[PDB]
Amino acid sequence: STLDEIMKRGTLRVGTDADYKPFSFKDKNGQYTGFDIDLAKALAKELGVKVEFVPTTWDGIIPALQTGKFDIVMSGMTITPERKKKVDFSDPYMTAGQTILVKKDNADKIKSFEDLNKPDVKVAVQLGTTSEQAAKEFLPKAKIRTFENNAEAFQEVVSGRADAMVTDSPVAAYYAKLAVVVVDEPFTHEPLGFAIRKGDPELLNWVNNWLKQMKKDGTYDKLYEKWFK
Repeated sequence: STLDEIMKRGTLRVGTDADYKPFSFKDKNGQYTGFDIDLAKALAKELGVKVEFVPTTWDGIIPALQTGKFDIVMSGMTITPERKKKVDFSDPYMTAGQTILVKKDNADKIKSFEDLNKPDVKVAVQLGTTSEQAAKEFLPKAKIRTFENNAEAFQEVVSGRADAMVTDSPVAAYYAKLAVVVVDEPFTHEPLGFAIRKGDPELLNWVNNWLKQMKKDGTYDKLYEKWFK
């Protein structure tokens, strides 16, 4: 099993996309930081081993997992049917739903999605994300502005070039640092789990028991309230 390989090697090689705030990213000087990062350190403390983050492209992070470049994937990965065909997921540690970020000035007169389905409304999204899809299917009449990252869209909604922005709930919760304000959309959400290789119940159940215990003692709630307010 990979578990024995880890406890023998003495290090937990964690594969991640070091550019997916606030789950995993770089700091002022090369080091790693994020929710999944602290979680990775916690699991590495559970194993009793050191931590080694292996930065990999989001596109080729699953084949890298399957080729044994690292033992586990922790990068806010969404559990999808297409991915469960390739890799096994652990039990959900985070729930990412669709959330709109707006200015505090517009805290009133805004109920839900349909309140922004006007053609004079300007919303911003990150290109290629599910937030873009949600902004398409639920806000078609409004102008859609796509950007490289969520920070640029956030700048656009803060400055005034955008009435709102559409992003994931953890991201929107993170950017609340407070000036703007958060509105959640009621429909459905997405599960987030860690990813390991096929045919390894030992590591899987270890991860699940460790997560269960971290939710049982309350450490997970501490780490959750730390990052997502």
